[PDB]
Amino acid sequence: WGYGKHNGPEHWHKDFPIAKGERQSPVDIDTHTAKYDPSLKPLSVSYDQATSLRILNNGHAFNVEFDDSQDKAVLKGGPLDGTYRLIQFHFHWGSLDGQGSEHTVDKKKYAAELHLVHWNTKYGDFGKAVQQPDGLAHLGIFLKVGSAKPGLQKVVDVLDSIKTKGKSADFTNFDPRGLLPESLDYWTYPGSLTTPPLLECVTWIVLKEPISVSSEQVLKFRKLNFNGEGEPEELMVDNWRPAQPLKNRQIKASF
Ligand SMILES: [Hg+2]
Ligand SMILES: [Zn+2]
Repeated sequence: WGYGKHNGPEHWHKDFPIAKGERQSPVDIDTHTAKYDPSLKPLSVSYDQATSLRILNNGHAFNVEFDDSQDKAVLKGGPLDGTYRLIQFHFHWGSLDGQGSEHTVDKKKYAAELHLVHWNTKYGDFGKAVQQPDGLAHLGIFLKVGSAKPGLQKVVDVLDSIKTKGKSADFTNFDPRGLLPESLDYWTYPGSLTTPPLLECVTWIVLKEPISVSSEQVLKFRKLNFNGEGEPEELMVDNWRPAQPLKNRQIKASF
C-alpha cells in the first residue's frame, strides 16, 4: 500500500475493504452544512508535561512518538467522554502548496495537515483502543504557507537524519504546544484512520484556524524518502488521501 499509481488510495479496498465503509475519512467540511451544536464543551488539551522520545521514517511519513505510559499529554473535553493520551503526531503534505491536507473546507485544500493521535485510556492500550468505535481521537490542524513557525524548526532540522524508510532518531524535550493555533474552535465528526487499516475508531476534531509555516519549512518535508536506504529514490510527497463520502454523517461546529 502506498500513494503511487499502482498502490495508491484507489487500490486500498482490495486489501482493506473497510475502505468503502460507512464512516471513512477524511471528508469535505461544508461550512454551511455543518451544525452549530451549543452542547459542545471546549477542548481541553494538557500537553505541558509531554515527553517526546523519537522521530522515525516509517515509509509513508515521519512520526514523533511520545511516552504514553502515563497521563502525560492528554486530550479531553469537547465532543469526547474520558481522557485520550497522545501517542504520536505526523503530517500529510503535497508536492506543491496547493494540495496536501486530507480534510478540505468548502473543498479548499491546504499545503499540509497535522494529526495528533490520541487513544482512550478506558481501553488500556493503543492496541485495544483500535477495537472500539470510540477508541481514538484525532486532532487535525491545517498548515498554510506564509510565515515560519518557530516551534516546528526542531523537527525540520532533524529530517536530514531520517531521510529513508526505517531510520529513527532520538527526539526528546519537544513541546507540541508549539504546533497549536491561537483558537481552539473546531469541527467534529465520526471517522476513521486515513491509512490502512482504515479502522473506523476515530472521533475527528478539526481546528477551524490554521497555523502558517514557511515555504523553506515545508520544502524540507518534500526532501524525504518513501524508499529505504540504498534503493531507487522516491520522494515522499502527496502522502494524503482524497475526501470520502460523508454518507448520512453530520459534522458539528463548536462555533
Ligand atoms: Hg474501531
Ligand atoms: Zn494522519
